[PDB]
This record gives sequence, C-alpha cells and structure tokens, in this order.
Amino acid sequence: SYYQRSDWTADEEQILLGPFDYLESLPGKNMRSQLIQSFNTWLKVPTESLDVIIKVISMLHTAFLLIDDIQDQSILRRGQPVAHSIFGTAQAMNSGNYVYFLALREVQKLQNPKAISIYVDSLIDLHRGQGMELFWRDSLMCPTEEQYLDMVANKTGGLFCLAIQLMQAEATIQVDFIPLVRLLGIIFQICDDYLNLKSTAYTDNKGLCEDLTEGKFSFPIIHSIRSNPGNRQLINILKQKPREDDIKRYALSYMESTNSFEYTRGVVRKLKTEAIDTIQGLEKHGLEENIGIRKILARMSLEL
Amino acid sequence: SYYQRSDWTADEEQILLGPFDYLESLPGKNMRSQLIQSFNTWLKVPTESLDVIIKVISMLHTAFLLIDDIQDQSILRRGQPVAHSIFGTAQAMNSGNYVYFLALREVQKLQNPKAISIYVDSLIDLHRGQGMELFWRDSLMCPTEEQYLDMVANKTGGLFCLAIQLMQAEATIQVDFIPLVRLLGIIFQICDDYLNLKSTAYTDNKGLCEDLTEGKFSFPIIHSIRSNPGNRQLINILKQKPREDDIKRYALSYMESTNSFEYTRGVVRKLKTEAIDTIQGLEKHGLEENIGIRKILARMSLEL
Amino acid sequence: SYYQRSDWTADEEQILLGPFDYLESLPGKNMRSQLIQSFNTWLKVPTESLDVIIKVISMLHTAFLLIDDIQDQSILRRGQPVAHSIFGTAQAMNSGNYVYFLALREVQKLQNPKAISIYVDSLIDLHRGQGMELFWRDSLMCPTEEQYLDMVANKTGGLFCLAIQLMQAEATIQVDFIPLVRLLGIIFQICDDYLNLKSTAYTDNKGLCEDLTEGKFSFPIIHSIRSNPGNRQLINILKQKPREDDIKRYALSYMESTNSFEYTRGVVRKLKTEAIDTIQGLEKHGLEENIGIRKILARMSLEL
Amino acid sequence: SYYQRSDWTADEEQILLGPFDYLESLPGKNMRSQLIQSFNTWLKVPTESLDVIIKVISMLHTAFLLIDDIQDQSILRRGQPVAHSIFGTAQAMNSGNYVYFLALREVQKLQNPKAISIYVDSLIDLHRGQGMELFWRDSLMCPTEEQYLDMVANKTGGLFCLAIQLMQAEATIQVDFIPLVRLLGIIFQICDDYLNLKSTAYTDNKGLCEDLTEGKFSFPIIHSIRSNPGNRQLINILKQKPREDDIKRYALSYMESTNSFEYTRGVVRKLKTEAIDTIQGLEKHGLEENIGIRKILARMSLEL
Amino acid sequence: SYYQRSDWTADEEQILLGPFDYLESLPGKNMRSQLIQSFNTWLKVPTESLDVIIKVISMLHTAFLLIDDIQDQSILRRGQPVAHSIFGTAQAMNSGNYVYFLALREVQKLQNPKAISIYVDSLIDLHRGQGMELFWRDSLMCPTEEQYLDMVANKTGGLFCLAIQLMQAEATIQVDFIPLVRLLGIIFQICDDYLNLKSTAYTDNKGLCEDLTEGKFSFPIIHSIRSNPGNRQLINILKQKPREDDIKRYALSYMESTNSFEYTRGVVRKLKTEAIDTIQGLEKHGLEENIGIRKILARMSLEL
Amino acid sequence: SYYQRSDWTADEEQILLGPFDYLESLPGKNMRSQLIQSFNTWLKVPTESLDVIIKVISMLHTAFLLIDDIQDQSILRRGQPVAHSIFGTAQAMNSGNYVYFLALREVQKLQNPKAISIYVDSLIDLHRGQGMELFWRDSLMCPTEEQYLDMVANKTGGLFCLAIQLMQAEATIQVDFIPLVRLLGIIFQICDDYLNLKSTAYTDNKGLCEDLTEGKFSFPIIHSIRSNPGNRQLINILKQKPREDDIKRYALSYMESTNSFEYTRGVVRKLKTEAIDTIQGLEKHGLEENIGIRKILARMSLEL
Repeated sequence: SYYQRSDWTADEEQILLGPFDYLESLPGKNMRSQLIQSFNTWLKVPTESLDVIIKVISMLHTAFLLIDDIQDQSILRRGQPVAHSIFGTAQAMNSGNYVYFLALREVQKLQNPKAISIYVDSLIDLHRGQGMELFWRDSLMCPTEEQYLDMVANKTGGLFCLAIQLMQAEATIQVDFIPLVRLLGIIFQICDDYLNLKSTAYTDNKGLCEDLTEGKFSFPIIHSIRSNPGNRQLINILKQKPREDDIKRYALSYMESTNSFEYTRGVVRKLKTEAIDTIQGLEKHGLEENIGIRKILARMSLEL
Repeated sequence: SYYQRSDWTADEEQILLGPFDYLESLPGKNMRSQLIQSFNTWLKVPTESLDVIIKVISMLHTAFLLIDDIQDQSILRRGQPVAHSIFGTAQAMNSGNYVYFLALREVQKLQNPKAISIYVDSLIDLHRGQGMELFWRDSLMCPTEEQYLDMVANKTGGLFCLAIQLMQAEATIQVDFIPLVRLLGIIFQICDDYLNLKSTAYTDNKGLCEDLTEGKFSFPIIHSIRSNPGNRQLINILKQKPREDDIKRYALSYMESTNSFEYTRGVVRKLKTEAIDTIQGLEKHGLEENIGIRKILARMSLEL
Repeated sequence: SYYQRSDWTADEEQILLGPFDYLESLPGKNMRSQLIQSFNTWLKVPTESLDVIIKVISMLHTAFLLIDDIQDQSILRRGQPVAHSIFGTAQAMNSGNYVYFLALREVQKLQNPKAISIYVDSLIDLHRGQGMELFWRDSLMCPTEEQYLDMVANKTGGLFCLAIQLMQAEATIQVDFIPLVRLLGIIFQICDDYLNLKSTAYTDNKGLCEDLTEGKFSFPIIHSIRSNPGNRQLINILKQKPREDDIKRYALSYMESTNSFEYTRGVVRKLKTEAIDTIQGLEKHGLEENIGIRKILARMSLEL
Repeated sequence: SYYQRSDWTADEEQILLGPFDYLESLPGKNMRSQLIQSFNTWLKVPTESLDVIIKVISMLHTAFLLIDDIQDQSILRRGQPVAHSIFGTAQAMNSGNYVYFLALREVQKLQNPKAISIYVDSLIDLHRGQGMELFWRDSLMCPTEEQYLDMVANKTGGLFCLAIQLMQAEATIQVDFIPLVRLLGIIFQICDDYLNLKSTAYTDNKGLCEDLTEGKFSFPIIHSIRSNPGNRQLINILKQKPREDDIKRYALSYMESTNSFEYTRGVVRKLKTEAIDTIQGLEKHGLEENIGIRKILARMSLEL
Repeated sequence: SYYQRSDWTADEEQILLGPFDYLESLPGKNMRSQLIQSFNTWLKVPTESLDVIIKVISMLHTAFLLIDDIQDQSILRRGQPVAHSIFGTAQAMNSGNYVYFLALREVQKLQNPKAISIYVDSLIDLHRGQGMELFWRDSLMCPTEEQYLDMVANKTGGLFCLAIQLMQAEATIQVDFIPLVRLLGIIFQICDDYLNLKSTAYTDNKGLCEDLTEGKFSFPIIHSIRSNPGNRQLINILKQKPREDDIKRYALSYMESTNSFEYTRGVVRKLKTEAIDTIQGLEKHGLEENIGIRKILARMSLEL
Repeated sequence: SYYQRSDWTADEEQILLGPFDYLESLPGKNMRSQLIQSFNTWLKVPTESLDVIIKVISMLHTAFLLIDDIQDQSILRRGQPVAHSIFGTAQAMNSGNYVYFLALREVQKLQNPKAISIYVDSLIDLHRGQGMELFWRDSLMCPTEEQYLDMVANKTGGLFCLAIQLMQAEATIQVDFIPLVRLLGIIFQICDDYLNLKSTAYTDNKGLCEDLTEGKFSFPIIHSIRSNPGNRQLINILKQKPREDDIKRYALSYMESTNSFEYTRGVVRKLKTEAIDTIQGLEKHGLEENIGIRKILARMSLEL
C-alpha cells in the first residue's frame, strides 16, 4: 500500500493542546470546582465519578474561554495574553473545538447514558446563549433585561447546570437542584458584568471596561441604555468598540449618571435573597445544612 | 420569582442557524450523499437509519465549511460569499459549533449504543487533522508527503469514515469498509488540492489558486517546495499569503517547472488503482458488483 | 502696527474652490436646470432673477455632492474620482461648506426680504433629511417606508423646493407649486435608488450597487429587508459595507427574490400618476399646458 | 395621496443635535461670552438682543469645533472624546453643518437686515481661514508668518468679529471696534498656538502637542521651521502626523533649540501692547474706562 | 575554544542572493549590454576586461532594481512580482546592498588602479540622484525641469557613465565619451518617464501609470504641474499615491490637456539631435562609423 | 547644449545626509572608538591615519543603524525616534547606502591598496551576517547556537574586524589581532542580546524587549526555544512581532523559567576568560601590558 496510517503521537497531541495548555497554566479563581464541592455536600457523588465531572467542567470552561476570547476579540485573559495572541486565532479555535470533544470522550467514562443526553442538551444551550449575545451585539440592538437573563441562563448557567446535572445523574436522590444552580449562574454573570466595569482587579485581568471594547450588551449597560433612549451616546460607544480609555472612562461616567450600578447591585441583592430562600427550602425538606454553598454565594457577591 | 425561564423559539433557532442555512441554500455537489448511496449498495442500511446518517453527515459537512472558511480566511465558497463575510466571523463560528451538537443530537435518534463513540472518534480525528495542518501553516514548516497524507486521512477522511462507520453500525454485515473509504478520502483531497490550482471551475468557485492565498501546504505545493529546497520562492510566497493574482500565477508557473502536477496525477493514478483493487477484493469475497462506487471514483478524479 | 490686513486674492479663491471647480468641470446631467426651466413656463420669473436662482441651485447642488460623497465614503462621482480622493476629505468638506455661504451671498442679489428665510428653511430641511438617513445607517435600524419618504422629501426634495420657492418669491402669480415639486423630488430619489442597483449607466458612474457599499437604507433595500424579517442576510450585508462585487451581486440577487424592484416600479407608477393628476389640476385651474414638465417626469423615470 | 408629509418631532431634533449637545455638555472656558460682556460695557446692547448674539456665537463656536475636530482628525476635545469618536464623522459633520443654519435662523430674530450681511461675510471669512490652513497643511508648504496671521484673522478672528459686529449693528454708536477685536483674536490664537505645545493643562485637554499630530503650521512651528531651512526635521515630523509621544517630545525639544517659544512670547508681548494702546485710544475719545476687557486681555496672555 | 569560525557555503550564498537571482531569472531587455557593445566598437576593450565590466554593470543594475522597487513601493517588475513581494523588503534590501559589494569585488579583477575611484564616483552620483528624487517626492515640492535633468544625469546616467568610464579606463584611446553617454542616459530616462504613462507594453510590465502611484515627479508630470500652477489636481493626485485606475486615468487625461506629452516628444527630438551631432563629431575626428549606437539611439526613443 | 550639468552643492549634500546627520547628533556610547584606542596601544598607527579609520568606522556604524532600524522595523534608537520615522524609510535607506560609499571614498585617503580589499571583504561579511539573521527571522526557523555565532562574527564582529584590520594595514607589526577582536565582537553582541531583554537602560533606549517585537532569534531566545521544543509559546510570540508589553513580559517570564539568562551569563563568562587568556597570550610574546583593552572588556560585560 502507498499510504500507511500512523498512530497519533504525544508530540502531536502536545501541538493540538498548545493553546489549551497555555490557558490551564494561567492561574484562575477555580469557582466552578468550588461550586461542585458545595453541591456534593448534598449529592454525595463518589470520588471516582466526581473527579470525572470536575475534569469535564474544567475542560469545557477553558475551551469556551479560548473561543470567547476569539469571538469577543479580547486582549487579556487572567491578566495575561489571550491564547490566540500567541497561537493565532485558527489554532486556538481548533484547540478549543477539539477539547469540546475530548470532554465528550471523558463524559463517556461515566458509562451513564443519561450523562450523554445531558452533555448534548448543555452544549446546545451554551451555543444558544452565545448565539443570542452575538446577535444583539452585531445588530446593535439592545435587548430587554428579560431577554438578557434568558441568554445568560443558557450561556453562563449552561455550564453550571451541566456540572450539577451530571452529578444528579450520578446520584440517586430525587431532588431538582437545577433551578437553584441556574439562579447561581445568573447571579455570577450579573456580578461579573458589574465587576468588568468597576473592579480594579478586573481592570488588571481584562483591561479597563473591556465589555465596552467588545460591544457587549451587559447588564448595567442595558439598563443605562434603556433608562434614557433619547441619549444614544452609550449605545454608540458600544458600536465603536473603543480600545481607548478616554472613551471608556466617559462611558463608565455616563453609566454612573444613570444610576446603573445601584440598579445592578439592587438586582443582585434581590437574586441573592431568592437563592438563600431556595437553599433554605431544600434544607427544610430533608437536606442537611450546607455552609459551603452559602460561602460560594457570599464570595461571588462581594461587590469589589 | 424575578427570573422566569422562557422556551427556545423558532425565531431564535432561525437566528442561530442564519449562517448555516445560508451555506445550505448555496447549490453544492452533494458528493458525500453520492458516496453514502454507493456504499449502501453493500451495507443496505434501513431507510430510516440512512436518512438520519445522511442528515448527520450533511449538517457536519456544512458546519465544518463555516469553520474552515473562517480559519482559512477564505473569500468565496461555492462561487458565492463565504458565510462570515455576510454574518461576521463570530456568528459564523458559533453557528458551525452549534451545528456540531445539533448533529450529535440527531445521531442519538439511531439509538445505537456504539454511535456516540463513532461520532466522538471522528470529530476528534477531524480536529486532529485540521490541528496539524494549521500547525504546519502557522509555523511555515513544510511537512513530508507521508505526514500530509496522515493529516489528510484525519481531516478529509475523518468525515468520510464517520459516514461509513455509522452505516456499518446500523447494518447486519460485518465487512470493514473503512480502509477503502479512507483511501477514497485521501484521493478526494489530493484531487481537490490539484484542482484548486489548475481548474477553471475552481478558480470561479473559490478564486484563482486560493490555497496559496491561505498559505496551505497542499499536495502539489509540498512536492514543489521539496523538489528543490535551494530555491525558496514558493515557500516564501506562502508566507506572504498573497491575494494578488500576479504572485499566484508566478507560483503556479514555478510549480509547473518542478513538474509537480504530473507527480500529483501519477500519485492519484496509483491510489485509484489501489482503490479498484480493494473494491475488486471486496467483490471477489461476496459483495455484489458496485458500479456506483466506480462512478464516484471516476468522477472525483475526472480532471486528473 | 505689527499685523496689517491683506485683501482676499483671486489665487486664494482658486485654492478654496479647488474641489468645487473640479466637480463642476465633470460633465453632469444638469437636471435641476431642466426642472427650473419647466416651472418657469408657469412662474415666468424675470431673466436676471432666474439667472441668480439658477446659480444658487447649481452651487448648492455641487456643494452637497462634495459633502455627501465624503459622508458616504464614495469612490466615483459622475464616472470620475470623487473630489476628496483628489483633494482630501478636509479640503473637500471646507470647499463644500464654503460654497453654502457663497450661495447665500448670491441669494442676496435678489434683494427679496423673504429669500433668506426660504434659503434657511431649505438648508435646515436638507440637513434634517441627511441627519435621519445617517442615523438609520449608523444604527443599522431599518426605517419604515413612510419614514424613508419623509426623509427623502427633506433630503432630495429640500433642494428642489428651494428652487421653486425662490422662483415663486420672484414671480407675480400666487400658485403653490411646492407639493408638486416635493412629489417630483421623492420620485427622482426613488428612481435614483432603483437605478443605483439596476442600471449599467450607474454601475459605470458610481460603481456596481454602491448604496450597498455605503450601507444605505434605500427604497428597494428597505422593502427587501422588511418583506422577510426572518432572513437577515441583506441587513447584515449593509453592516459589512462591502466593496467586493461578489457580496453585492448576491445582495442584488436576494433583492430580486423578494420582488423588491417590481414593488419599486409599481410605487413609481403610482407616484407619477399623482404627479400627472396634480399637473393636470394646475392646468385646469388656469396655467397653460406644460409639455416640458411632462418630459422631465418621463425622463427621470425612463428606466422604470 | 400616497405620501403624507410629517412634522419634525423633538425626538428627531434630538438625534440631529446628538453630537452638538454632547459638546455643549462638556465644560469649557467660555471666553467668547466674556469677550461679548467686556465689549458691552461700551456698546450697551440690550439684554434681549445680546442674549440672541450670545446664543449665535456659542452655537457657531461648538459647530466649528465639531467640524475642526473631524477635519483635523483630533482625539480629544475639552479633555473628553471628540464627538465624532462617539457619533462617527458623518453624523458629527452633519450636526455641525446643521447648527450653522440653526444659528442663521437665530440671527434672523434680530430683524436686522445688516446682521444678515454680517453673518454671511463672517461665515465666508471663517471658511476662507480654514481653507488656507488646510491648503498649507496638505501641501506641506510652510507659510510665512504674515500669511499665517492673515489666515488666523479670518479663522479665529472671524468669529470674534462676528460677535462684535452683530453688537455694533444693534447699537447706534459710530465707533469701529473691529480692528481691536480682530487683534484680540490674533493674540488669542497665537496664545493658543503656544499653549498647545507648552501647557500641562492643554496636554490634559487635547494630548501632548496635538498640533504636531495634526500637521498644523502653527505660529511657533512656522518660526522654528523658517529659522533654519537647512534642517528639515521639524517639517518632516509634521508630514508624519505622529501620534507617538517620543516624536512629539523630540519636536518640542528641537523647537526650544530654535528659541521659537521666546520668539512667540515676545510677539504676544508686542501685540498686547498694541491692544492696550488701541483700548486707551478708544477711551481718550469718549468711551468710559473698561476694566473687563483689560482682564480678558490679561487672562488670554498668562503664558502658563 | 568555544567559538570556531566556519566557512561561507554555497547554500548560504544561495540564500543571500535569493532575491537577486529571482530578478535575473526574469526576462529583461539587457539594454546596457547593447550600449556597452556599441561603445566597444570605438573603445575596443579586450574581451576579458569587457566581460568583467559587463558582469559588474549587470549586477549593479539588478541590485538597484531590488532597492528602487522597495523605495518606490512598486508592485510589478518586468511584468512579474517585484522581489520584495516574494522575499520581503528586508531580504530584498540586503540582497541588493550585498550585491553592490560583490560587484566592487568583481571590479577589482580588472587590476586597474583607477577603477575603484570610478566605481566610488558612480555609486555616489547614483545615490545623489536618487536622494534628490526622494527629497522632492517626500516633500511634495515640484522640481524645475533643469533640476530634474541634473538629478536624472546622476540617477540614470550614473550607471551608464560607470560602464563607459570603466571601459575608457581599460582602453588605449583617450577620447572622452562621458558627455555623450550621460546625454544618452537623460534621453533613456525621459523616454522611460513618457512610456510609463503612455505605453501598453509598460502598463503590462509595471502597471498602468505607475509613476503616479509612486508619487514621482517625472518629466511629463513636472511639465503638466508647472504649466498651470493654479490648478492643483495633478500634484494633489501625486500626494494621494493612488493605486486606483480611475484616479490615474483622470491624471493621464489632465496631462494630455496641458499638452505635456507633445512637449516631452519635442524635448526628446531635441536631445536625440544633439546626440547625433555629438556622435557625428566624434566620427569626423577619427573614430569609425558606429551603426550600433545609432540603433540603440533609435530603439530607446522608438515609441517617441 | 540643452542640458548643462550642475555641481553638487552643500545644500544638496545636507539633504542626502539628513537622516545620517540626525543619528550622529543623538548621543551614543562610542564603544568602537574606545575599541580602536585600546588596540592602538599595540599597533601605534599615527594620528593622521587613525583619524581616518575612526571616521570610516563611525560612518559605517551609523549607516548600518539607519538600515537595520528600517529592516528591523524599530521605533527607538538611542532613546529617540528612529531616523526613518522622521525622514521616511526611503530617504533613510538611501542616506545610509550613500554613506557606505562616502566611507569607501574615505578609506581611499589611506592610499593603501590593502585597505580597499579589507573594506570590500568586510562589507561582504557584514551583509552576509544580516543576510542569515534575516533568513532565520523570516522563515521562523530557530538556528543553532553555533549558527548564531557564525552569523554574529560576520554581522557584529565584521565592523570590529574592519576597524582593527585597517589598523593592521597601517602598521608594520606582524601579529594577528583579528581572532581577539572577533571574539570581542561576539561577546559584545551576546551582551547586547542579554541587555535588550534585561536592562532598564535598554528599555529606555529601544523599548521593552524590542528583540521580541523584531522577531530576532537572539542568543537567550535561541537557548530558551531550544531548551524545550515541546513548548512553542516563545517561537510563536516571535512570529507575532508583538508591540504590546503584556506579551513581552510573558515571554521574558517564560525565558527566565528556562534559565536562559543564567545560561547566557555563563557563556559570556567563558568567552571573557578566553579573551583575557588571548590578551595575556599576545603580551607574553612581545606586546606591552594593555590596561585599556582590559577595561573595554570589563565595560561590555557588566551585566546590568
């Protein structure tokens, strides 16, 4: 035969994972692993299966970061260069897409037929989330706050619900944790939306107000645009995707003038009270007190 | 409750599949359908199953085109604009990645315990193929022809093999058709590589010598670079990613001087001969005479 | 005294009108002269006054072309280079703005107390028209056809009305010709919108489908976008401001599929019919039969 | 009728004035209003008419800023983003051009036929000034100092003389203040020319030496170029329109080496002595002592 | 010892002369060989020496083409891609500069004490010529025709004179042929300047009117700019360095209106007449009738 | 005669030397002049000839800086703008190429036939050095450390050896100093390679890690790339030519992780010990003790 097929070699797998391994080497906050641990106080998935779920979620998380940074044309991730500024958008996009299916091969180790439908439903929902966010961005059409939370429940909540739904599939308890964890993702994203524009530590890790450079209809941005349609300064700044900080400082100033950050803080307050009440609900009906998930809720809301 | 979850709507699916429907609306060759059809003369998959496999292969094929045209920074697809030059790269990339998982969902309709692993194995090989091709392109490091074929087996063969491996999994005979189909994919790809540089039908559909613009180390380009490594004009032309026709016709002329199109024709002759031997071996061992796969063979190499 | 004021010199006026004289040297259709001439069959303005109004309308028309080609980022004007591609945007913009006021000075030669307010009212409407068109373009927000016509009445009708309103102000009859002329301007503009996409005479003078390159929401483009709002290819093509012909011919093809050129032809038929009714009504009430305005009518819609 | 014309709505006027209202909200020094107040000590125009003149001058001033920033491709105005970096050059240019004629409609409220000829003569002169400055810039031809002051007397003095000439038209005193106010504009512009390169507060408000980035043949720049034609470093730096501060710091260093800033300071001294002597001249012949205009002269000359 | 010095290898010379060999592989006119050949009818240089001078002139000529195409930012050379569009500017520039000194080494093979000073004097004049041409281009300051000719004598004559001055130095007769050859170089250059704007053979080899794209003040361009300095379109077109054909054909049309190609034809007629007089004077004083130099004369002006 | 040749004027020589005179006015470290003085303790070349050698070496040094900065697309030189950011790449390249031959005319003043062959051999070697460095850079092929030192001995050592070899030609002593001075250039370049990435004073003079922006396979960069081929982060950062400091700080961090700076320091140690032993060798055999060259060796190695 003229063609003799060769085995896949570690050296080649080291190329394919180049961009992905670069990100995993950048130190991150590891909040999804602490989310899983919190919920395991209740679901008590054994260590063998839990370690597989933690691998799958951490894998997909990094893969999405590779691809969001490309799609969102970001400069910094975790204070350091975005992977594609080193490896180029093409290899980084491929490396992330590759990992998606490496994680699918991992979920398969659970030998749990429900876990597969869960992964497929989840990846469908994640892509539906980024699909709507990109739609609004590129059409310069500000969504309603309700539309935004639907999108976030798919895009950010979608990974949280995968993690917990895989755990539910690996446990016999018949209690539905998904509503709680979806709420936690929404809070997490709204908090992330606020910190992008207000935290000094987020300026260090992504740059000043990078959501403005990216053109994102984020939560406080939506509220400031919609609080006065007569003024089109902010939505036009979004259209310009400004890299300059003079424009970003002006936008962040305009957004304070529309009380958009008290608004967001107040919404996060109301959602935290729902989450605490949901948690207390689960515990009234058979579940032991869960300090860890109360701390994960406190940690994500400190409005730095 | 502040957040109430909404259903996914037909209008939103229409947005998410915007770029995908655009490509599907472009008249194509539907070549993998004619290949499945000709293998079904042997495998005789039930029609409901063949219809599901045909949808899966159709979706994935269009989806990769979205992603591949982005990574290659192509301009034309099937003589029309590439999807991201209409919808933008981000929405094109998400549309393609989305469809990867809509197809995984469609594979589930077969209800075959082995289908998920077949899908995973193929998507992994697909990304392994494209991963290595990007690696060589981005590093300006010319592969050997042996390495090229290994990569092609994964990249172009990877989806051919997914089709025949799903069919095998739904058939009642046990014959292994994979080495044949992977040979058919290598031939298909080498022919594509030649036509991209030498066919008017391709200069009209993707533009004149578009593998040069995209910097690709394709089969004739590899041969021409390696046949006189003291002359470095062709590899340097690749690095310049030329959109200008004058540079591309000079490269094309250099490639006739190194006699690389005759080389490629000869290799295709040798590979088609192995394919016919393989087909004839399968037929001497039981299976019935397959005219259709001989026509597919003779159609894909027609201009060679 | 250190500073001594110098006079303005012929050499400096030549510099200031550099871009303006350039456009005027380009052979044009001189269409507004043929429209003034045909309304003068009724208004019978004295020749000295008509000569001043004709210079005023000529200057303003060329001046707006300078400014409009800059705001549209056009390439060709009357088949030749646009003025700023020779003189630069800044000098083209100043030349045009200058001429606005040289024309205001020429209007003063009429010595008519009401002429200044007519000029002001027209320049204001002109900028109101262009203001709204830029607003819709820059915001990627498709107007309704009713909104388009209102805008066109101001933008294209605004200078037609200035001509006829200055003439009325110098005539001795009291008939109001404005609603007719503004209808004539809306027709002129809709015809321009159609020809820009469908005429070889325009593809040679401004380039193929140049309203697409400039992102304009023109009459047929509005109809095509709104007639199937689930398909978003055409509006997305506008956002990309494509200079490539392949994208433009795809858009042009989509626009034939939504049947938007037949729609535009029908609307022009309806509007020409109103115009003839209006003309005939003016004639039944006293004024003499005006063949010339019927020829202007039939000339501007000729290719429709 | 198929077309029914709509009234202009406040919402639409809020769009047209978008860029203009943005500038008027940025806090400025308001030196033209204090110029008018100073001169009213003498002309005693009543409050009803004066308020109209102050509106017209402040309107035109902002409109010119919109357009100069576009023409001069500036980044900052009054320490904040230039309007067109938010609204785009097109809407900003239109909004400014629009305001030109809004101000003409305002001058009309004076019901003073002389005021109209004054406005027309003034707008002619302003455009003649920017016409010559742009001519020299784009031709990389350094003017003489005398040519520069002729240009400035039109460009900067032109607005000062409009303001005072409108006041003279609204007052019965037969004393010609224009020579004095033209001198004041020249001083103002030379001072502005120096502060652009030397003031720390101007670096905060426009950036470091932004006249260099813009390529302006400003007063000290002219003198430094002409003080040694053998060296072409400075005029070549002008050609490069440098955004980098390394180049601007070098240019400002070279310009100190040619004693160009003592030269400019010395010229401002001589012009202030002329202005004070002119003011004393007006007062010897009937006019009361005018402290305010002495302070406006002191405020503009403090060589920060 | 840590460092051990290696020899220079054939493979490394191949790399260094990569761009130079590329140009030499492009079919050219070999015009300076036909000029040397025709002067050798008189000077009768021994063949070994003439072969060395011919190699020196060949190398320098190709080398300057490398450097000149870089400084002019040209696209096509002899109908093919310019060397730096294949190898990059840096390697093209180094290749050319390298060859300058490989040619100095070849000049040494003549073993003539006066040859080094001849080479130096020519390279110096060559760079003096190109230096002044860049100065006028970069400063947008049109030279006088007298200045142009002085520059051309150095730039184009400079290498003609190097050839004839090396030959004179190896011959046994004492006749001075330099003023003749420098006249021949001025004629050659003026003809090149005309053909670049008017010949189909040149529009195919360098592109349509490429001196406009490169902003050159060439002989007809100088005449057209200076013949009506009130019209500034042509000089402004130079500043824009237009790659667009529409701008270039407008310039070409303006240049026919100023009657600058007839002027250039007339000047070439006058200069060819002086050349024939000079040739005939050399022949009446001893030298034999030189048909070949009359053919070179009549060939270079053929299209004029 | 129609053409009358003009003399070269000081004003024109001042244009040609524009970029070169700009550099010579920027204050530099003057290490080559102190190298020549050190070696003259031994060679005792008289002041008349030495002053010529110092002129030639300082001339060529500046000329190469003009051209390297262009080739390497640098921003700063000696803390100030690169000459071509003021004069443009074309005039700067010409001015440097011009000076090459001005220096050749200077070497001629030595009336030393050996000096000419020395200059030619040296300019050949310099261009061979930059030829190989550019080859590796543009091909993204990391050379071996041995290949790098061969290149540096030509590129940096080539000017050092010219200086000393011209002195040897002007002196009767028959002792070969070239091996020592070539070693000194290698040390100098390795030191320069390290200081580019580590010195605070080099960040001030060229910018942070400018070798990374330029894509140079410098000494520590080579060692870090080759110390782990599995990781391709650093060589890919080289390919991207990063202007951003986030990427450069990451690269410099990665390079510390591979102990590349201890490696380079250790190599410089071993080379200094060879140089000191070489110097002691020359002194054992007749040469007087040479403190100056011991200090030039100490000054270049202080690893700031």
